[PDB]
Amino acid sequence: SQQTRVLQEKLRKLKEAMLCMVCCEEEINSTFCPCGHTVCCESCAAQLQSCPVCRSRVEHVQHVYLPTH
Amino acid sequence: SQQTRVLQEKLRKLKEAMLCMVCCEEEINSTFCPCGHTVCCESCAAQLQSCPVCRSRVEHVQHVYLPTHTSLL
Ligand SMILES: C[C@H](CS(N)(=O)=O)c1ccccc1
Ligand SMILES: [Zn+2]
Ligand SMILES: [Zn+2]
Ligand SMILES: [Zn+2]
Ligand SMILES: [Zn+2]
Repeated sequence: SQQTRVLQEKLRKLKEAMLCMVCCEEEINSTFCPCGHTVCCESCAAQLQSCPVCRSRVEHVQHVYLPTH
Repeated sequence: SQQTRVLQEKLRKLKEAMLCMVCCEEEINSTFCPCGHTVCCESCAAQLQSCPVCRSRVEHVQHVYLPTHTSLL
C-alpha cells in the first residue's frame, strides 16, 4: 500500500544516515575526539587533521561499537 | 498489507537498537572509553564504573554526535 512506501522511505533514510559522510559506502564506526562528531568510517577518519563537521582539531579517533552495526 | 507489518517491525527494531540498553528510554549518545562500546544515554553512562557489554573499567565517557540523533524539535 502507500503506507508500505512511506515505511520503506523511513527505513532507507535511517540506513543512509548511518553511512560515512565522506565515502558514502561504509558504516560509521569512528568518533573524532574530543569534539565527538561520529560521522566517518575508520578509513576516512584516519586521514583527517580537523573534524569535517565543526573544524575542531582531531586529537585522536576512537573506534565505536554500536548496536546498529 | 502483511509487508506493511514486516516493515513496521524492521523500523521498530532499528529504532530500539538506537535506545540506551540500560534505561530503554533515551537515545544512545555516549561511548565508554577505552573499550568503545556505545550503548548508553549520558545519564546511565555517568553511573556505570564498568562497561555493561564487556565489563572493562570505564576510564571516561565521550559524548557522541550521531547523524541519526532526533529530538522533540
Ligand atoms: C535493550 C535494547 C536497546 S539495544 N538493542 O541494546 O541497543 C532495547 C531498548 C528499548 C526497547 C527495546 C530494546
Ligand atoms: Zn568512509
Ligand atoms: Zn567535530
Ligand atoms: Zn539510559
Ligand atoms: Zn565495553
